[PDB]
Amino acid sequence: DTNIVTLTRFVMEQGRKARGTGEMTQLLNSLCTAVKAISTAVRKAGIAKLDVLSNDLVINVLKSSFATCVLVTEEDKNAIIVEPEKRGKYVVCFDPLDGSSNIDCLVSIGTIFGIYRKNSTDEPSEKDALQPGRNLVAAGYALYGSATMLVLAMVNGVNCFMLDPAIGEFILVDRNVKIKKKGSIYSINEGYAKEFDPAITEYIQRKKFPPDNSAPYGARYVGSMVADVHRTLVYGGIFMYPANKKSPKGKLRLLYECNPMAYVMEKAGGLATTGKEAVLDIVPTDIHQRAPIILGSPEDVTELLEIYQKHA
Amino acid sequence: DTNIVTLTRFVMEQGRKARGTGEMTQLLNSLCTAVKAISTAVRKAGIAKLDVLSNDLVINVLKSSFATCVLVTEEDKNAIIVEPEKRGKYVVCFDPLDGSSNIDCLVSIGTIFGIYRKNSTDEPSEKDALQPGRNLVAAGYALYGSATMLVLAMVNGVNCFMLDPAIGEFILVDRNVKIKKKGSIYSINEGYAKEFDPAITEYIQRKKFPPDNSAPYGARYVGSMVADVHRTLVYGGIFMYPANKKSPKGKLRLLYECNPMAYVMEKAGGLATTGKEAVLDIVPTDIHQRAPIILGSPEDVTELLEIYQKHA
Amino acid sequence: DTNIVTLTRFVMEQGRKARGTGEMTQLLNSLCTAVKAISTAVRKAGIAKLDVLSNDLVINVLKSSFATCVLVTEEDKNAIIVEPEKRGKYVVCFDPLDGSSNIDCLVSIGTIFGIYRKNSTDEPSEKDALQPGRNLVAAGYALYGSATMLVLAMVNGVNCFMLDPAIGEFILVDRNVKIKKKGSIYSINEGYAKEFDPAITEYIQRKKFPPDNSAPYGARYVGSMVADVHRTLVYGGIFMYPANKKSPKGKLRLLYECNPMAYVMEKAGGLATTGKEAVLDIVPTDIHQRAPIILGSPEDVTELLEIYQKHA
Amino acid sequence: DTNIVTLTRFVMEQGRKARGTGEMTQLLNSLCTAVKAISTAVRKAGIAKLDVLSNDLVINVLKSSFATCVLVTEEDKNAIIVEPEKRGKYVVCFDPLDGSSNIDCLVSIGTIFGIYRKNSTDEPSEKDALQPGRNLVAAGYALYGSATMLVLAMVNGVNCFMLDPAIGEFILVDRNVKIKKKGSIYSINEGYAKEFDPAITEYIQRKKFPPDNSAPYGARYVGSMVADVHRTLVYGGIFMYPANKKSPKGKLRLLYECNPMAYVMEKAGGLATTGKEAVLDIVPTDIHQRAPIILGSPEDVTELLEIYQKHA
Ligand SMILES: [Tl+]
Ligand SMILES: [Tl+]
Ligand SMILES: [Tl+]
Ligand SMILES: [Tl+]
Ligand SMILES: [Tl+]
Ligand SMILES: [Tl+]
Ligand SMILES: [Tl+]
Ligand SMILES: [Tl+]
Ligand SMILES: [Tl+]
Ligand SMILES: [Tl+]
Ligand SMILES: [Tl+]
Ligand SMILES: [Tl+]
Repeated sequence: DTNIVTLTRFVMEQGRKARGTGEMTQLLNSLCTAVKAISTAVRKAGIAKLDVLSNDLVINVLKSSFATCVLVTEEDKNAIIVEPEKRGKYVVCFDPLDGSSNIDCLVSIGTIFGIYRKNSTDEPSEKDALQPGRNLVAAGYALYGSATMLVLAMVNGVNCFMLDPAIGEFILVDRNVKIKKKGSIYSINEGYAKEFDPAITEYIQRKKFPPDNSAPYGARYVGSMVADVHRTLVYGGIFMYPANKKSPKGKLRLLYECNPMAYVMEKAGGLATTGKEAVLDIVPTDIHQRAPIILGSPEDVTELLEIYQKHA
Repeated sequence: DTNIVTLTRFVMEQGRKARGTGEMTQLLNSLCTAVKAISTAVRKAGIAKLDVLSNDLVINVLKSSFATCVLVTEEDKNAIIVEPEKRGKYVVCFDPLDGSSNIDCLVSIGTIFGIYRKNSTDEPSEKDALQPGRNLVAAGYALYGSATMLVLAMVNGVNCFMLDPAIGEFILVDRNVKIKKKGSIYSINEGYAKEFDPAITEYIQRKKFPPDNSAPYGARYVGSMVADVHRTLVYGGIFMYPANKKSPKGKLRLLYECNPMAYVMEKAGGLATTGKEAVLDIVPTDIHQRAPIILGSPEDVTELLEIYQKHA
Repeated sequence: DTNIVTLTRFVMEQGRKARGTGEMTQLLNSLCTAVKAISTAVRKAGIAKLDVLSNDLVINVLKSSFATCVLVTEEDKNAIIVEPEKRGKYVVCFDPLDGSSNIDCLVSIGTIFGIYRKNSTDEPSEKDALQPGRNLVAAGYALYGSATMLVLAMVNGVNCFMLDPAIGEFILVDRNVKIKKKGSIYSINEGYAKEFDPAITEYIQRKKFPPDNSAPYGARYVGSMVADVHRTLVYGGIFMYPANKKSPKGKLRLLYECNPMAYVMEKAGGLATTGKEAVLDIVPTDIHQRAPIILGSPEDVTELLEIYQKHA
Repeated sequence: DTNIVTLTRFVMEQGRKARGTGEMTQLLNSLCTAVKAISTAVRKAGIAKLDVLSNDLVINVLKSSFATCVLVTEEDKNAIIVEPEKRGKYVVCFDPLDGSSNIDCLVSIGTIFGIYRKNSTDEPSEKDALQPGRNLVAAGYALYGSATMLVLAMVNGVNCFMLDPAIGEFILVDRNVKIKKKGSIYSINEGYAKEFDPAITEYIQRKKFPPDNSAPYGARYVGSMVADVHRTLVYGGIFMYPANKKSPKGKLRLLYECNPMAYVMEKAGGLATTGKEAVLDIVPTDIHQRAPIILGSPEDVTELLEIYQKHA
């Protein structure tokens, strides 16, 4: 096909008619090189830590885009303040290999990422990173499934891209994605049944045993955030990782997990909340600050927020 | 790798020990070709039903193997009788592509197959396929996730090969696989909560709220039989697709879904029962009949089985 | 490897420390997408005109870099003046599939390219393209051989890049390349023996039968410009496609053949001449204007220029 | 493609007609695996001798085939005798990787092999390999250029398969190949001009300056035997590596270079003579002996042969 839409071309038709210098583009391009290598390594996984190496990889490519100043990793303490010579205006937040554990069982996992723009006239510090999701310029993730699909959500909406392994380019496959309004799938680890706050518990029973005599929601849960979000994004559904006492303020770190997802979600007509407040407005204080997250189709997030409101 | 132990080097080398004709090797070598092609089809089945390409593909590779004579496919009303010029001693039942609907959400999908030996002297027929799972000589499945995997269970063991895309060969990685006795995961579509029979519903409870003040089991359910079974085999645990009111005879078909996995399971030291009898011991009356299926790490399936006749 | 040098990263460390906006980079990146697709299509050539499609491809990607204004193809009459919305400052000259004929015999072929910068304050026209090689900002070519290697020569020197088919990135493999000073290979189509100008003819006899009793030069000639230049670039050697009467002013078009090569050559310490004047200083008058070209190791070009001088 | 005719589907299907044991198929299937791996090794043998990985690889695949017993490799002083546990009825001579030095310049390289049947009853030995080329039962070569090709010539024809990297299978593309009677290309290292014998040197002349006021032949010489032979087979013409003073016995070794190509040539209706006798009719005395080789479209080789005894 003589007219292929590589994501490079596509972001160049978002971040160029907008006159913004297309810095974004080189940052994104670089993320692709890293995402691609992670996919190859993972496909041949069992024939050749992976996340450390994928961390190193992401960082290196990132720096070299000459479009970053601060970087936060799940795998790193201090947010990496990019050296001066290669600086640029963006703050990138990431989980390079989400699900490192799950490779062994061959379950789809991914590289999540959040991006910010430094809102200051100074020298970078991890404070430049402590902005809330409402200030994300773009967030996305790449899933290493039966295909390697990159989902990128910028201010206009969400577009899925898939890796054509032959030409090695993320090709555009879905434009301006919008989630289903209501779903039929609730995804959550019911092993934690006992420790669930009552709001959640009433909800699970409402999905399993619908009072208003419909059919019970189908339970799903790959147990990989990337996978469950994506099934949620396309097929609709509600995904919940509320807090219990074991992980008292939840398990998913805000910064580069709850937030990038929640942004992708909201741009696609999907709510994302902690249970009290939306995940995109919490003022982030520690780069590794955790937060509960409930995302998915609006009419379900809402069917649960009512319930949460009806309990305090 | 220099002395690359291909699936074929492996199957041919063990085949030599039966002082045989070479058809197992031909069969499997040909099946492999359907698998690579399906894997490739799936890795880009979003850049622009599938079941059928996958299906026609399998029938084709298998006819030409000169090793088949009766083929039972999920997709065909009747069995397929291999033309004489090309008939051989084996009978293959297979689901060519499992969970096809699940490919939109990027769920790890697969091809499951079971191979029988035509023991009788008359014209090949369905009856030959109407053998108990116990009788199989070879089984496994090919998984299509982050990597393409082929687990093959024969008289001597269950083994795992992963396709190396660089060379288009299936290479041996896990040898003589054995499942953990007891483990921490139950896998079941909890959406059918109101449908389940008491035995199950008590067991679910026992795992979430464990009576011995222990750690509860985790919940998993990818919703693609192959991903869940492969998880159950590698990490240990239990998977269940019990009969319920929407499906009193089970959902997962016997000949091509239940019996192969069942066989692979028992060969690794797990069990697979319908709660009332071994899956492999069922004598199929119809080539398309279903079965309840509870497979996994022994002690757990057992814990269940007791609950069955603790309720009998 | 966590620190991969993709050509994107490499040109970004040439066209960024130089403050030039890295427009160049997106142009180059785009050429890579096209180059990559051509390689895939060609590898699977005999299992699926190719140059028309590769022409269309190059053009499309090119336009979309938002870095071009004029484009000249071997396969096109009127140099394509890029539409305004996607304009930029560069003029790109190219032969998308050099050797279209040779695919059938499985001989390495390539995509050559020359780049200019519009030296005017107006509306683009093919005049913007009629600059001589001395005004090329960068020239290169990609070879579709047993590997797909891109050779890129900018003002600093030449760097070879090779396609790592797994991650799909041109990885850097040779920095600041310099040709051998003297060679031992003369490459030319001696079928044309008869029509050769005497300067050339004395030279062939001097290579075959060395008067100063050394050993005869090895004759080579893949009969694909890309291939012969590249063998010339690395192993040294002299490549000659002088004019005869059949192709009286030679066969290779200046614009996107003789010139990009000659530039690559000169930046690597290799002369390139028509026989009278250097190929990089001829004022180009017709985009399809032809020119003789002799390139390669300095001490040989020179061993031949003497001879040419000694004949007029 | 659905009914993909693999090299194996092909070799197995013709093998059935000899009412055989299945070793040709095993042999070739195993050889294929060495080829893919070498192709892959070459496609990235610049991102960081080779002969040896390639070599060890071939010996390995072939021992394990359970089809060999004597193996004659370019690289080993002595023949390799397959251990009894693994011996079978075939003898394979092969150059594992040809023109290794030519990989730096990206020259299309290849693996050439010839297979014999051990007819005698004693312990396998060199003598078995000391058979005339006429006696071969199977031959061909695998080319590694823009695409990886496997030409296989057996009793019934010469056929061409191209490796489809997407599936890791060699697929049949050209069927029952036949060379053109006469054609327009001579191929020879003209660097040895002062070394050649009169017969050749007159013939060269006759083609450059054709006496019948005709179109001269074109000159080609990639300098990698496989590329030139494959060209000669597909497009017609002549290739020559005549004996000269630097090499009076020819350069190209007989058993593994000359005889296979020779066989492939004659099977397509070309000829291959040393100028004094058919290449295939030579009875090798040493497994490493060389031969003069002139192969190609009949009429031309003939035109030469006459010149031989027009000079006798
Ligand atoms: Tl992680
Ligand atoms: Tl994480
Ligand atoms: Tl997490
Ligand atoms: Tl299916
Ligand atoms: Tl199924
Ligand atoms: Tl099923
Ligand atoms: Tl061309
Ligand atoms: Tl050209
Ligand atoms: Tl040309
Ligand atoms: Tl060699
Ligand atoms: Tl050789
Ligand atoms: Tl040779």
